[PDB]
Amino acid sequence: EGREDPQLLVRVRGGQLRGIRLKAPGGPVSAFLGIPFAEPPVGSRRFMPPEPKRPWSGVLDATTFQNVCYQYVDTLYPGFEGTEMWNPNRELSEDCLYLNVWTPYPRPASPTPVLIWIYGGGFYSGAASLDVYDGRFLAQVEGAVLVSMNYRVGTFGFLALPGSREAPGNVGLLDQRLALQWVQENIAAFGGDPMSVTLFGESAGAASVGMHILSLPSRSLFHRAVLQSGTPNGPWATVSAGEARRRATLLARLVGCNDTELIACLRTRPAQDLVDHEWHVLPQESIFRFSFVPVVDGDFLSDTPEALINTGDFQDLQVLVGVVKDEGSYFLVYGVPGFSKDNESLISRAQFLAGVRIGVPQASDLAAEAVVLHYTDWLHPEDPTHLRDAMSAVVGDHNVVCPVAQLAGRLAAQGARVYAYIFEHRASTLTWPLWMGVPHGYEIEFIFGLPLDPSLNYTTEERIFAQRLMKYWTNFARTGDPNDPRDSKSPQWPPYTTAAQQYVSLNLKPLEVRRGLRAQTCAFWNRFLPKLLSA
Repeated sequence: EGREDPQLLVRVRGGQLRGIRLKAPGGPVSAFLGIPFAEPPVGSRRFMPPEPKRPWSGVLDATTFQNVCYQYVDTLYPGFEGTEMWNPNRELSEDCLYLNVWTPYPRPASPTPVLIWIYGGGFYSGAASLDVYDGRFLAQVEGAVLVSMNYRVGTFGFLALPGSREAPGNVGLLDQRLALQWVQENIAAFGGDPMSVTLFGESAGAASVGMHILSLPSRSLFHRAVLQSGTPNGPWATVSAGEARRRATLLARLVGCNDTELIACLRTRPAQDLVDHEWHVLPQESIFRFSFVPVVDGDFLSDTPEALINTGDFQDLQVLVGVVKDEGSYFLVYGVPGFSKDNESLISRAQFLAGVRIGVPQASDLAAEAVVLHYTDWLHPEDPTHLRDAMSAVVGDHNVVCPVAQLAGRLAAQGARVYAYIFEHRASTLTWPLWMGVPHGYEIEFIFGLPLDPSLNYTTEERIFAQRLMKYWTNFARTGDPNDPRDSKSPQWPPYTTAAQQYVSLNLKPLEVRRGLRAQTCAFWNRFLPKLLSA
């Protein structure tokens, strides 16, 4: 050193780091990219829990993003930003357990509240290095310390032979946990306040956050949580041990493979063989289902999330939860016949029935009939436009909106302070068709404040809008309350409650309060469908 920027040199438990000065719109920020937090989970380590990173010597360079965890890459719409922005932007590798830190520049003098981002991607994809997760805006504008980690996805992160020692399951959640511990031990070196840590994630990220809420050893590692468009409860976020055992042994067969022998065989397989086959192990033709997800092991998760939220004590928990306007549309074009991004996707009644079997793969015939009867517009039963929109609402309601409504409810009834939103603004820059509305994932760029970057062609109102969202999020992280304690000229955001069920709309207009998160329809999914299914 001596010739370097003295504000970029930091020591953590594993050694010395050199960060980087980044340009944000309103000034510079500090970035420490690709910090290892675990021993590479490679070779004999594959499928195993993460082991803490052993200290290194010299100054570890932390100026660039590290490898993305080995994963399936979606190639439905090539060169189409719509799906590309989610694709891995660094080299695929099993050596991928690294994390990233953004702080103000120079680093804060007093302890600053920390936000930890946990990306989604169906538990089979995702990376912390994507542009939409860029932490420079929250750090520069709100003065936040923002942390994000890679965790193992797909088989590498979630293949389980429940009970075995070599593939216990949930190791991707354990990766996340190890990084939360790393933050607890090391974040103060950056001016971060270990005693004010807020988790936030979207979709499988949000489900992940929920697992941590529900898993005791994770609870000491954070104080508040934001779940965007995902919950630990619901149809997709977990599988039973039996079902996970099934998929794991099926996949083993598909690649040419006593638990020990089976796992050892799997470990000799190229990463790409596992990826090439992971999608072939699902029990039905479906959308919004994923082969390798968290398992109810009776360890990380001692019971089903459903049980744990019904009987949990959430006294000291502040939670912010929400959905986008059109949770269902995005998935339709991938797996349901008749739907496309390239046309208006007007479907027939026949395709609607077929779509319901795919979107509710676990449904008996009677259950699927109830879904169809509930969602049919009996004044216009054959109308292509309603049917298309109904299909979207079926998928979005079953998978996100109702699980979220259930989660908000159970948590509130049991001590948690809960805030709920519905995000309703469609980005002016959006490359999907109008009929898809505001799809899954497209609020993220606003919360991270990308519209503050002038080169991105957002509208001025979209700039002002992103700034509000950043304040809601950072206020909530600071205090457990989205509301600005001073500015009372702005409408207030009420806690969500079982009694009143209030949540706010997030769009270009000032906050507006509403009551009931699809209450009537969610009574169907949350209270009735279970009973009808088991009978």
